[PDB]
Amino acid sequence: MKAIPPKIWFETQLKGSGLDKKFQIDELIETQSSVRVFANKKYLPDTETINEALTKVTAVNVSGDKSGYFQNGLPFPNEAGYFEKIPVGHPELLSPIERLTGSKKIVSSHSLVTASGGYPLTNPLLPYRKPIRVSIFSLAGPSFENNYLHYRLFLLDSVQKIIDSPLFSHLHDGLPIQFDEAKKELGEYDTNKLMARIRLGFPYLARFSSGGFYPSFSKSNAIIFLSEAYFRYQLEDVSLLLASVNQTGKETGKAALLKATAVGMGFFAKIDCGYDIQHIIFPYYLRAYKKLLSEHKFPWIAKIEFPIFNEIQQEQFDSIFEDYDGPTKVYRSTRDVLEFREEEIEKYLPAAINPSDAFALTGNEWGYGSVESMIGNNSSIRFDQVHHMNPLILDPSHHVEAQINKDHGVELTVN
Ligand SMILES: Nc1ncnc2c1ncn2[C@@H]1O[C@H](COP(=O)(O)OP(=O)(O)OC[C@H]2O[C@H](O)[C@H](O)[C@@H]2O)[C@@H](O)[C@H]1O
Repeated sequence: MKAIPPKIWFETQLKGSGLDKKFQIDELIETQSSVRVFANKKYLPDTETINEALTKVTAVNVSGDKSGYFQNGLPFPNEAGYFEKIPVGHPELLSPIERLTGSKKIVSSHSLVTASGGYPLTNPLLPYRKPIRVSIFSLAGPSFENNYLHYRLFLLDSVQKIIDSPLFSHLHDGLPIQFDEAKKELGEYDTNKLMARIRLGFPYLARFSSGGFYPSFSKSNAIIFLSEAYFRYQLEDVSLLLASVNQTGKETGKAALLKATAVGMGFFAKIDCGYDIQHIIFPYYLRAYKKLLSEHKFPWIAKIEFPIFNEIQQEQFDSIFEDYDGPTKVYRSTRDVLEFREEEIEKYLPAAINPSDAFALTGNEWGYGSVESMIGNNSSIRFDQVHHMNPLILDPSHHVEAQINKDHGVELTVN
């Protein structure tokens, strides 16, 4: 098996997919032109930092680095821990920490969309009579699929007994940092105002200092979830997103109908790939929207529709927003992220979150294996948001620097 050149490899998948044949050149000039990269200053300070996060990635990646392909087309090795051991400054690939910081960007494009649906298998693929254009905002939520990404920010266990993470210090300011000190501040109790133990149903989630999770009854090896750190992280992600979408609404003179996909609540929510913690983290994702929308004016966001299909999240959403009277209209649906009506497309900017991967090319899998891959097959995003096809994504002209204040207001600087 011979490594083929990355750009040629990509163009091959495009012809095998039939995506090369779905759009005309005149439109793709427009969609590719509309690409923007909203980067958080604190983590992506330079044009060099940004372009590295956009490019030093695998082509296809699932199961938290267990399976996939590099950009040259070759499969992932069989040595486990390979990607855990990628160092900062590797010639071609992001380290774990660079994957955490590289997550603090949003890549948008006003992309053509030819169908809605296709994932999951129960959600039928529906062609649009005429292709519409949706402003697709790619954001990589926290991943918990392995133990060396956002696990090391938000969980305390006796294997990595304390966090140890500069450049993310602010997330823990006031919060405990060591496991057994964390045990003792909680003492007799399971939750406090900054952290909580995890229970999927009735028993607790614990990790052997071997490595390996098991259901023990909150004894010495019960893991503790750093709730407040996670919420502070979400406020950064959601701040950036609302600002990005607002600024795009303004620049097009239309208010957005934003499809607020449940970023992070699917594959990324399964510790290892078995233990679903979605029911624990989703409230903080919603409260991030609640707090920011209550505290800031977004004249260019008409509505935010939350696609929510799970009974728990539906009741969680109704709880968290019962109280909410911010100006921006908020509501939940069971409508596919990419499905809009004609009336909605005429009145508003159609906007959607692409729940993406900070360590694979935009679109990721080429089947209908995820929300992103589904978007990857129903739109021009693989043309608009992949440097192999659209080098404008590496142009500093197309970058937007974002500063997030202590009030979480965001100042956007073109160049
Ligand atoms: N048709 C749909 N429309 C809108 N929302 C949906 C739909 N289907 C599911 N959801 C909701 O969207 C939520 C998350 O869907 P996921 O695809 O797992 O996104 P992630 O952020 O957890 O994982 C990102 C990784 O997975 C990809 O491979 C990336 O390349 C990354 O590798 C689901 O739980 C549903 O509630």
